[PDB]
Amino acid sequence: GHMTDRLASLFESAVSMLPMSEARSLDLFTEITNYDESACDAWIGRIRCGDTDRVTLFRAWYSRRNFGQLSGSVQISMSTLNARIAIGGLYGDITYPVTSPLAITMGFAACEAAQGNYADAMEALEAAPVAGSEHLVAWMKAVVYGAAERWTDVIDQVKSAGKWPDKFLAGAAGVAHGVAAANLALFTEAERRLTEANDSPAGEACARAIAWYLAMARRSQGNESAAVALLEWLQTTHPEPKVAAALKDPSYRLKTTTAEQIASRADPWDPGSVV
Ligand SMILES: [Sm+3]
Repeated sequence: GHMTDRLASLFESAVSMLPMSEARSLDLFTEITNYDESACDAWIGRIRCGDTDRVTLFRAWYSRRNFGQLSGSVQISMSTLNARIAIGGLYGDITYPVTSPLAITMGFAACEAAQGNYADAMEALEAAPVAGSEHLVAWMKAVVYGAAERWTDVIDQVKSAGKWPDKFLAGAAGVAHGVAAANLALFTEAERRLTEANDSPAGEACARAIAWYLAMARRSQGNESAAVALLEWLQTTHPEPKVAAALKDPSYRLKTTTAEQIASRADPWDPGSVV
């Protein structure tokens, strides 16, 4: 009624304000969600303004049946907001544009995986058909399983990646396959897959995991000068405390597991529970 008109006009203003001031747009999108917690489009607006609080992504997901309703009442396509969400998990820095509820699903699953809410992540992934986007769900499962160190389940999800349309995501999948191999002490396989994935369109987005796991594979095989060369490259290009630490200490090694060990977990989601 009166409130509908008010929220419409706040949304329209928020979108117009985006090139001028994300801070002011945020105030307006937040004013909408304060009055209507179900206003999916305004939760997405908040994400666009740099609000990636886990609750904001949860709310966008929870209100997903309202996607398009508020923006639609002022004739704005949600694609015009140019909101993006994180979907790379541990493998790389990969974002995806929020142009449909699929994006929200993927973002929510990645965020839940990061928080350790794996069943909730999986349940969101399986809540609806994916309608020509099977590879995207497989990718997100690889993210969720990887977060829980379920390396054999990662491989199950990405082993088919040669047949994916999206060559970027097929490349990312090769990184996941290589990381999973390394964590299972399949170091030669890890080196082949990570080297190939490095040539793909995902090589840059996944540069950190690619170099780290190559270095760890080389070190565990005994090839210390290769490991050091990769870690020196990392400290130059993507410096990090654990890279500095690994470069200074040759006993710094990847702790690996096996299919049998993963299967013996009292709780498959908990790498600490190996019986
Ligand atoms: Sm999170």
